[PDB]
Amino acid sequence: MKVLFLTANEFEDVELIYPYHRLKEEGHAVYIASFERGTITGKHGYSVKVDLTFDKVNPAEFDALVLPGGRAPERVRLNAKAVSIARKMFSEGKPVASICHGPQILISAGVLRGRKGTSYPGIKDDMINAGVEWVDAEVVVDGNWVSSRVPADLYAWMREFVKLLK
Amino acid sequence: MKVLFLTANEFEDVELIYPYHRLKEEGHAVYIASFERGTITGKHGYSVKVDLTFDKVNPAEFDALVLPGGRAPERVRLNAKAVSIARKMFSEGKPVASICHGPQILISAGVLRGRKGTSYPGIKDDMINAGVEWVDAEVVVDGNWVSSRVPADLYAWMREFVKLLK
Amino acid sequence: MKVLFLTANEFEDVELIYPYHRLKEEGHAVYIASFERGTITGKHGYSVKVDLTFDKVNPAEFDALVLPGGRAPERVRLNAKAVSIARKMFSEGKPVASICHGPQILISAGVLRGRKGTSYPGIKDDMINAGVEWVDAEVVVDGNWVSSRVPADLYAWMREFVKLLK
Amino acid sequence: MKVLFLTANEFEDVELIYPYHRLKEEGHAVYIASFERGTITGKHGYSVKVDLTFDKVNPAEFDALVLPGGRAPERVRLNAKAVSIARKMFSEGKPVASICHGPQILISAGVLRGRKGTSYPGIKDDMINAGVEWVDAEVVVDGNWVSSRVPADLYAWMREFVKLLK
Amino acid sequence: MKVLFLTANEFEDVELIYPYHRLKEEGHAVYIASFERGTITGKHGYSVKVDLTFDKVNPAEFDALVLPGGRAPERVRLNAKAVSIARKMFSEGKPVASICHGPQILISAGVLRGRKGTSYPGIKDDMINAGVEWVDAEVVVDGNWVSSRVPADLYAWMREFVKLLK
Amino acid sequence: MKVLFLTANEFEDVELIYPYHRLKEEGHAVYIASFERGTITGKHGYSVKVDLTFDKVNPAEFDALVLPGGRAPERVRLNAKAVSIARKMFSEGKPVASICHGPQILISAGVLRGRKGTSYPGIKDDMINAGVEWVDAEVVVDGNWVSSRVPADLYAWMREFVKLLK
Repeated sequence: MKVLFLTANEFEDVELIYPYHRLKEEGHAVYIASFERGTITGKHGYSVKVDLTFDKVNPAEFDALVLPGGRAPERVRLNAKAVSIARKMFSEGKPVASICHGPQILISAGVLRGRKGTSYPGIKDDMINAGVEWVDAEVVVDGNWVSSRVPADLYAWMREFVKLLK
Repeated sequence: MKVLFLTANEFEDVELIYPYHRLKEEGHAVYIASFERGTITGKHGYSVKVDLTFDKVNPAEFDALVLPGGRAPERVRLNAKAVSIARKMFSEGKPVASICHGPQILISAGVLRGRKGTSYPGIKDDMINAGVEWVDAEVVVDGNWVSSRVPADLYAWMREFVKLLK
Repeated sequence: MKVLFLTANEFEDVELIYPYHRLKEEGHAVYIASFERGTITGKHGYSVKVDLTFDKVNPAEFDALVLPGGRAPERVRLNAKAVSIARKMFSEGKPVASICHGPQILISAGVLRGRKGTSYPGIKDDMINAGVEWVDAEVVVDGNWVSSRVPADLYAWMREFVKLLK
Repeated sequence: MKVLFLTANEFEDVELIYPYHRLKEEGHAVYIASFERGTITGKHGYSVKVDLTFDKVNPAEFDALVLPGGRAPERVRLNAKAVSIARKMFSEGKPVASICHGPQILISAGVLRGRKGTSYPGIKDDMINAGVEWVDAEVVVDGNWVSSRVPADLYAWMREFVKLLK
Repeated sequence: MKVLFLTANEFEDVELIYPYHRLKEEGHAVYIASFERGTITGKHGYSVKVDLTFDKVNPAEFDALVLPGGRAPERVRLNAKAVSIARKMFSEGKPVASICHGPQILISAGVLRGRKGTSYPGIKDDMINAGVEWVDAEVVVDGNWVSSRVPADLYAWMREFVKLLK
Repeated sequence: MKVLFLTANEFEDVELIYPYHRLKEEGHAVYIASFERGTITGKHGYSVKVDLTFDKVNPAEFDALVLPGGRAPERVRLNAKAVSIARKMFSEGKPVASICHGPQILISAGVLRGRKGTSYPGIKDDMINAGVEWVDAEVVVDGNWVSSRVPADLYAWMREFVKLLK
């Protein structure tokens, strides 16, 4: 499968790097999309190369979506093209994985009312106001939506997600 | 007047320090409340002393409330006592000043339905979902609630808040 | 009024940002002058844009002068044009505000003989040797010269300087 | 299985965190051993809790061994007990994964003569002088010994190691 | 000889470490005095152990004095016991080496009027107001006083100083 | 004499700066060689200018060689030209000083079999496997080869090296 990541500077480093490698283990192709080509740098100083910009993404060409956390989702969610990608892929029923602040992008896409999931506890009230049935669990599977809360949850986050790509 | 600040580590430094001194200039008493007595440190490394904890605050004893930004509001808003302080003071009509991520504490208080205000743009969708009529202005006055967006609005933010304390 | 700031990289961040906004509140125009156009960054990482260089400043065009601290005054004071600006404005009776290491620029201007003021305590011996009657107070007003010591004096520093601009 | 990590301060953060979670996903128990109980911190600032000290480790009680990289291996390899843990588990045929600087501990254990593997290229000449047949590949499997070079190899590293624990 | 250093946190690292080792090469005993026992840390993060506090120094027991730069001299020069040590040793004619901001301590001792020397150029006007004949040179020898300006001067600074201890 | 340094980014700052100045004191010329012209930066933030790149170095034109430590030796030792510079000067009997990780370049040059010396203890087993008789001492002199372990050894390191250039 082709797996797309939406992110930017100040991503939470391990929430990007862990799924990136865990999905390559399975043989999937992984793509990093951001505002500009070049490199982006995490909160803790790991740098990754950007594969394409939001403007060049055709959502039809990707099979699954990963939304890491950090401070990056508060900037990505103000980009109409990035929010449009997540709206389309989530509403088409493609697998979507989010963790920590990552679902702020789905809040802004307007796709979450009635869905069941989790997030960083610091934004649970915002999830609830977007209509989420919010659950305090290390991983929640709701149809195509796999969500987790914090870096401690990584093992469970990707355990469930990889099942949906098989 | 006795002006109370609700904050914690990783406050945005100038959004705490600027209103602290601007209000001291007017002769008001300023108190920093947080989780624990001691010092708290800002995103940029400035330190300040905590006057009292959230448990020891009696909202009746204070006349106004200031909610600086940074990352601290996402922690504060998870503390039931801190949120109750903000609920009582805001709903009793006492003047409340908020900037950048500050109003996340008011979202969790449940007091923003049908009110008008602003915030850091990265959380404008969460403000709208809480019931806020969201405005892109350097300062917004809506009764007792004075709201601003970013550090560049500091001059206008306190210009309007100072008037409500006369 | 047109208020001029003389500064450079490694300014003490709140000693620039606090008077910048406090004076904007009053409706004054504030200009940052430095060695080169662009941005300058403070000790704690805040950045601000340079409005004009020292070479393009005509002291006749400005009404007041602010000299923040940090490590920048030790560089500024070596620039003959920056020192000449401070000499002319201070000796023409225009209001001048200085804090922490700020008055090092006035020492090099040669205009402090027999004047009364304060500074960061770590340079009080250099103030005395320049001819200053040195006072340990949160703010000192001596004609046109308003002087303070450390960031904890900000509220009193601008309280007194604002009066001279009315 | 019970999986043991030998490490210390200044480990390469993702070379510890990634196998940690990848092996919890399979249901294995994971134990971090270092010099002292408490927490250790990686080169990039992530912190993990130490489960037991080197002195308390009985190699017989553990089924597999992971040696992450960073600078920590140059300090671990000076601790005679830690080197004997590695020596015992490796020579008993138990699965051992090493990456980047990790195999420096195995050099010091004296168990690599005639074996085949890789490492951070910066220490390849030291691997060769310890008797290793050194290969430039993203992962090498030599019996019980799974070796990789750098953080970009993580996906392949644990892909092969996980097979040996089934 | 017994060589005494007066310093504190935020010394310029190489201006302390270079003379420390250069003087041990010759067989002299070197002692670090500061406010408190324990360790002090330079601007660039090197740490050194403090041998004794200002309170325990008997100036008669030391043969020569070294004053490194950094931000530390602005704190040391406010300590009456530290300034007293430098006053006594310099006025008794013992060898004294200073660099960069180091002579701020001698300014405060009141021993420099009529002497010839150099400093960091940023404080040359303060040297002049203390009565120094100020010279722009990599090293100046004036009787017992060897002075230099910046880290680039280290080689010449200690070349001349070691001659005075022979 | 003309003295050559082989190094790169992330050198141990004082292991380069101290021999640099100590050898200028004697009147020797000193040249920094690295991968690219411009500046390189040490682990602690000090910057030095690169005089020439490895490709332009003719070993015949230089009389002595210094190998500082840090992480830079693990990158320099992968550059075939830099290793051949070290190999040529060392085997021609020219004076060579190494400290901490520095001798990793000499391991890769193949010139240490049967020689006597020291290093950072963290790589002593690698020195032993390269054929060195490894000694725990602050300085070792083996013909043209002066070796030390750590920054605390600087005084002794250059004390012995300076003798070989007279």
